[PDB]
Amino acid sequence: PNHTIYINNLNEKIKKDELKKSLYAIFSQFGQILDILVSRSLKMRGQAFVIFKEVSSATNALRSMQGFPFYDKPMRIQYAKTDSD
Amino acid sequence: ETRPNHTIYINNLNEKIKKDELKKSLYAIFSQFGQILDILVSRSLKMRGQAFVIFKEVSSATNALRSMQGFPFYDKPMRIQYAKTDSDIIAKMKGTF
Amino acid sequence: TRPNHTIYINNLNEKIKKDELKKSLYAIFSQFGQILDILVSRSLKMRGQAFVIFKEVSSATNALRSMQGFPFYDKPMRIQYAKTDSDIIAKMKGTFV
Amino acid sequence: TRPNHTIYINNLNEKIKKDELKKSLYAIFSQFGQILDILVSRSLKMRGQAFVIFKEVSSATNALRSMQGFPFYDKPMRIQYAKTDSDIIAKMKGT
RNA sequence: GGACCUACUACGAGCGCCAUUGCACUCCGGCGCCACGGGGGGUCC
RNA sequence: GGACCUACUACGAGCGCCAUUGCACUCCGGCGCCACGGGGGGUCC
Ligand SMILES: [Cu+2]
Ligand SMILES: [Cu+2]
Repeated sequence: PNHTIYINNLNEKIKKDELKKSLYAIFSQFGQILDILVSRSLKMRGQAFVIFKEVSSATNALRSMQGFPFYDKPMRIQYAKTDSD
Repeated sequence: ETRPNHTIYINNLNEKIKKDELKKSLYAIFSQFGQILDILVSRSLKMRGQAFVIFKEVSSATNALRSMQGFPFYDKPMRIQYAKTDSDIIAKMKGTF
Repeated sequence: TRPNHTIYINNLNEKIKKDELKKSLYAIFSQFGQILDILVSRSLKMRGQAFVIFKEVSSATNALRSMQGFPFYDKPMRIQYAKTDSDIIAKMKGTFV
Repeated sequence: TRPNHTIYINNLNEKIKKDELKKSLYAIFSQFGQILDILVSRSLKMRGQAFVIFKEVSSATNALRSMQGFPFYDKPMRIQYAKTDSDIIAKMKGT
């Protein structure tokens, strides 16, 4: 149950800056977001981390937006293995 | 109200968002329902918060209205209707895109 | 008519039991907001009718927008705003339960 | 991943009774054609999930096509084609 | 088998809490409470 | 400083292909094509 949530199976064809703002459009409803980091690197291409201020927010986001088709690709959300700053 | 058009009219959108972000962010959510032709956005920030999403088939518009209704988009739940008939083009020609 | 918080649904599948129908309607209309009651007409002359009563008018409007003509039990339901004060007058006269 | 006769639904509202869910799904998916069975298990492994078995794949295709992401009991369902065939389907074909 | 009872028992049903996003078609996650129902026990017809 | 050009250079921005389902919080997978932009290089008013 980390604050940060780990999203993968994202549409890799989307630019990093566009993707960041597109994710904020959906996850802003759940609470205060601090940052959304997206690497378009080979190691972390279809992936993103969304950091919520409260754990209630991250839980509600994982609860609700699981399997949501994002750019026609359904997102796979997990709790992050490690805690964020 | 309206009849099943292939275009849907979205309003009650967050006016604080730039036009470029909104067009692209709407595509992120509504692309799942089918092929999108255009995404038109009210060009007046004073009275913005409106948008048109033009689908190829009416099936896409219908399914989109059912599912994404009341969806919190930028923490504001959007209000989706069927667009009036051939009205998506009227505002495009008249310059509100 | 005028935007009521209650919506009047008719053209319902008559073969369906009252208990199943109420619960199946709740399955679809819960997304639009909080539902107070779901009234179903147990009359033979005035059969195939139902009332879904919402807390907020915003909920009923989105429901009419989206679920209009929705094939429910293979029969497309036809939604209108309830005529003002009809639901209660129906709940009193027992025609709806 | 390929047009199966059954569709696999998950992200269902777990609080709903098995028979209510079975009947509520039939209320929605009967429009697409004749349904053979709707399998529902409220067990830890298979809860929040359902299988809808159609006679024709055309019905199943239209069902995934139309009702995808549809909020059912305020929870939007996520529809897939089933991986395997259903046992009732298998006998028709024999496998 | 009816009617009032009970220093007993959560078995059904019914509420909530936690956990689970899981591809099945040989039951079956874990708690807390419990209207009505069972099981035991007692007093009459 | 304007106008047309380059046996040159993919530095941006923009397209596609193959491969990858990967848990981060300094950084970088491989090709092919390139509108419009820069860098270098010329002929002119
Ligand atoms: Cu007893
Ligand atoms: Cu140059």
